Amino acid sequence: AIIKQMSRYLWPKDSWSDKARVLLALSLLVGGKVLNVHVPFYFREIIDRLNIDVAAVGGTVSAVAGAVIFAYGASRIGAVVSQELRNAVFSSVAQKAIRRVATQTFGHLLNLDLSFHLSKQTGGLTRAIDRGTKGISYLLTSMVFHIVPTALEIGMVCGILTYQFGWEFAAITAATMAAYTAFTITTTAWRTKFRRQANAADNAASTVAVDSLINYEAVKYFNNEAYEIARYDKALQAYERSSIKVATSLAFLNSGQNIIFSSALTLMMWLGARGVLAGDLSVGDLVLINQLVFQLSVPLNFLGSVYRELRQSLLDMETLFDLQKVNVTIREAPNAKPLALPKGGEIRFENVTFGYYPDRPILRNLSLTIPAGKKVAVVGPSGCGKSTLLRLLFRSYDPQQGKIFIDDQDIKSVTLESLRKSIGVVPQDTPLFNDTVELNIRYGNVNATQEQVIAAAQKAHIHEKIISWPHGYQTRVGERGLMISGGEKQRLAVSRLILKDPPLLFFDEATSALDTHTEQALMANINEVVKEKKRTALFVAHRLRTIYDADLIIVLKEGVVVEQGSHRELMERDGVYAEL
Amino acid sequence: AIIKQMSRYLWPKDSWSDKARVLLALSLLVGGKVLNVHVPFYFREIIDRLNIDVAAVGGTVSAVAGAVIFAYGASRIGAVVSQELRNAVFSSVAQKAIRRVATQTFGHLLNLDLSFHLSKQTGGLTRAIDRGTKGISYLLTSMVFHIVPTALEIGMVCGILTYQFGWEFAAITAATMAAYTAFTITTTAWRTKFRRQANAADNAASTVAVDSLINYEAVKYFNNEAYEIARYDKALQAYERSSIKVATSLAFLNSGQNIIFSSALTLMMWLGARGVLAGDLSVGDLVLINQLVFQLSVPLNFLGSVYRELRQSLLDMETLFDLQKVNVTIREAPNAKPLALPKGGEIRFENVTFGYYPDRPILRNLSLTIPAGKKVAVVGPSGCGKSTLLRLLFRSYDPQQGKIFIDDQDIKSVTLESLRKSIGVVPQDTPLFNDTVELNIRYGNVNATQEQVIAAAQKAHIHEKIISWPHGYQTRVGERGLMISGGEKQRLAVSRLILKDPPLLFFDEATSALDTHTEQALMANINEVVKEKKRTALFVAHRLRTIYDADLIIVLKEGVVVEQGSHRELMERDGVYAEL
Repeated sequence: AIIKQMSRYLWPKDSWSDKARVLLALSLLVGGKVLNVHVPFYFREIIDRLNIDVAAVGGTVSAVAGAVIFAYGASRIGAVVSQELRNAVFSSVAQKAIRRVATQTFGHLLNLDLSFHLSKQTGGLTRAIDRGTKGISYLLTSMVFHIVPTALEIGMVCGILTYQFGWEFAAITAATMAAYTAFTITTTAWRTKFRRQANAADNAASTVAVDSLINYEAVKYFNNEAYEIARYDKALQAYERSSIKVATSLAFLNSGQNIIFSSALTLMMWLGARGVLAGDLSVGDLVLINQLVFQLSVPLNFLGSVYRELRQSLLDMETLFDLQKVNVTIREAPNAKPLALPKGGEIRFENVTFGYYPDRPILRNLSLTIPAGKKVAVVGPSGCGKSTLLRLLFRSYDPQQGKIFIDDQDIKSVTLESLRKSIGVVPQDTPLFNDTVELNIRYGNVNATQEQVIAAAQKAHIHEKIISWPHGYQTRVGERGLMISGGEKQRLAVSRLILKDPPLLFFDEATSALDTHTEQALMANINEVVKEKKRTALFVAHRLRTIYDADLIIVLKEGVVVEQGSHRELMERDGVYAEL
Repeated sequence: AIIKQMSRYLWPKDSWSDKARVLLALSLLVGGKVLNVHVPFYFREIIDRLNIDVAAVGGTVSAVAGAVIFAYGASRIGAVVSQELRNAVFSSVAQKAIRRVATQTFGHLLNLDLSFHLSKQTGGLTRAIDRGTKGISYLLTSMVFHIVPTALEIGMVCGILTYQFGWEFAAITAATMAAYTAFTITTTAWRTKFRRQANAADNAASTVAVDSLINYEAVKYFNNEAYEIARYDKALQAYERSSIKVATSLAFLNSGQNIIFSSALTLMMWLGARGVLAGDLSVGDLVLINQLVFQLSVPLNFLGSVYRELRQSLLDMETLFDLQKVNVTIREAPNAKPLALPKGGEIRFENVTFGYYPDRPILRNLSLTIPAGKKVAVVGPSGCGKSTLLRLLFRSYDPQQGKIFIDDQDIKSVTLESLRKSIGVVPQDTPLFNDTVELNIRYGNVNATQEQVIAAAQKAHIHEKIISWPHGYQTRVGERGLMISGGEKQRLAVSRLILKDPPLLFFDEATSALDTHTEQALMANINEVVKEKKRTALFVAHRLRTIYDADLIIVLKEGVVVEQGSHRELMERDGVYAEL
């Protein structure tokens, strides 16, 4: 369709060295097929040069026919070396084009907003990348390795047999190619029934075996071992009756292909023999005809798998380039200015309503104000949407109506990357990369040096903990690494937040693990990293007891701002710490 | 080794029709190779019959060379049809021999005692069966499909070229075959490094992709999308530098193979050309030499996979026939008599000590007596070994010292199948086959009819429950079926016990699900199936409250029989129902 020219006319043609390698691959393709059709010409030159009066004019080899013997051998060697060099060169080209496609699509996927990554089963995007790149691999691979060389050689053989022997040799060669391809495609589409039935019956017999070996006690308690042997034997009989059809249909495929092609070679033998006894041809031309058509029979092993797998690969290519056409719903404003970093960072909310699936809102005409340079908390019941303040103010979601101000300009008018540089985040469930502790601390600022990571782990009080690990700060940590508690994960996220050093800071349920003393220590250490450096910290916790010492408290009751105050005057609401 | 003659000389030679099919396969093998070497003989007969004075003695085709043209075509067709018919016939033979091997080994595995099935990771025996049968399949398949036809054709080609042209053509053909096989084996063993490295680098790049798409929020919070694109690009570059080595080494393999074989064909061309100008040969004999050696080049695609995979298949065959040499530790006594079924069934224990891993015993010099025709329970703390009374009295384990009597003869002297027919079992965790409810009830006596299953489900009061299921008593039940509570599983086991109808009955923790009313109903229904039919029932429960109404109670305190009695006089021990 249009997908083939979407791939082939953009990625294999981008620079000079890649275009030079594509031209090298095409020149090796045509040179290989030229040498391949020169092999039978030199073999008939051997035959017709040695078909002389031996006792009269035949002197010696390397004066009668040595040049064409060496040319037959060299053309044979060069015709396969050019195929293999063409395959190596175009595998290089296809792998580079696939790398550029996958890199661009992955960069686009990371550039899409959060709602796409929540509306997709994770790990399925990687499956789409992998199947799409294998689809591009298979379509370029079986178009340059198999289909184009075969069609070029069919064209050259029909042209040669037309030019030297007549149109009917090309007619029989083209009809042979058509009938061989039609037979192979049709009966290979027929054989997949038998292959899938044999796989299903094999799995059925193996499941009878494992279902009778799981239940071994129940087999022995009721004396049904002979019955289960009979069940296994019946399942294996039904397996072998399908493997019979697999091997029988493979026999039919192979013998039908060679019956077609041997009928071709015998008919062309008869027509060449008619030509030789008419004086037109010679006995070398018989072997020219036979070897040209037979050399067409050699590379046609691809034709079994091709017709299903280019369809599958075009589907996978369609999914990959459909991923590349997803647009982002959050638009950076044109001529957006990075601004208000040197200003005293205040965050102002005006009449914003937000909701996932906007028929039900989560925030209901909310308006708050974070004063500049101060530490402010917002609290509420577990489920009131205070976790949906990050995503609206980090601008991974957009407010449906309303405006957000950071030092008196809109966050929909600042450059998005500057806004995300200004905000610092300690999330709820801190995710750990399957990599070292050193990378999971250096992720706050990847250009920072080693002793900066040392000082940042020192500031969060985890240096003794990572020296206490066996490999030191090189420890394999994460899902497939050394498993740790959630408190150390939170403190790792804190150390990342020192390494970013942003102006504005969020701590959205930063203290939400199990043990209360751990979150008291966490609140303590984030309190010394908040103070004395003008970090306009914002806090979210469902436990107002843990954020009791804040400079300013705002409450959120069902999407509205209700009251503001201090510890004791706002401790009066429910959810008290009396049951703790 | 000895494994090859252990397989090939027993299972392919068992009956007349199988031996007739093996002889048919061997005759098709030799006939196919005879026709294959007659193809170039007829082609040189075409060449030498048309190499006449055309204007003088050449009359017409089908009087000069028509017979050998048709014989060339027919020999070509027959030489591939005989290969395909040989492959179909021997695939039939190999599948039947594999079915007999797997059936015998599965019957042996069910005939092994319980300790083997506990000392084996379940589902690994099925893996041993499957890998061993695929090993037998691959060794017979690549010995009759590939290796024996190739070695036979090499022998026939070297014999023909010796008989007609001289010993040096056979020397060059054998050296060609040796060098081609050595090169293909060596460089295919070399290429697996590159294939495995490319697979590892592909998996590394895909895991970088999924590890950066799992953590998408953390990527966006710290502005490291360009860093993760760079990480993905580095991983894909390290993948393509290994796929370069895969395709380059494949190019080296294919071009080296054809350089070897084209050097052979050119050298034999030179020697035949030397022969033609000496008067010995003719110009058809050139094509005889060329086509014989080239037809040796055709079927050698097997040689890549063969050397590793026969080693793997011999290992799998070794595991399968090692499974078949496991002996049973419980020996049926010679001249054992089935006896004491018509006697009033009493079970007598005398001074038996048992222990799993016999350095620690579980039963400590125990001796009890079950009176004939009565309902007797044994109880103790959870872990005292009352669950190890079944396995000692069903004789799935043997007592280390002591003797067991069923109506005054040893259970080590009765025929084992008669003993297991006499005992009836309701186990602790009743296992359900992944099949119908009707099979899971008919498993008590597989020869019983439908309305017997109806009456047995009626006797256990589950008929309303199975009619209440959607498919009726044909319901798919088990692990992959309609999941049910453990009480219905226990009541299913009860219905199996009606369908067996044994003389002696066990109910080892038959009532051990969650809900107490369910086990009270279970105890009630098994009490009506115990009474009024002289079933010498034995009971095990950790809850003595649920077996409080027994005719006789024996207690077990740490492997000894301590006291016997009734409900209130033995209710005095701990674990009372006061906390229930």
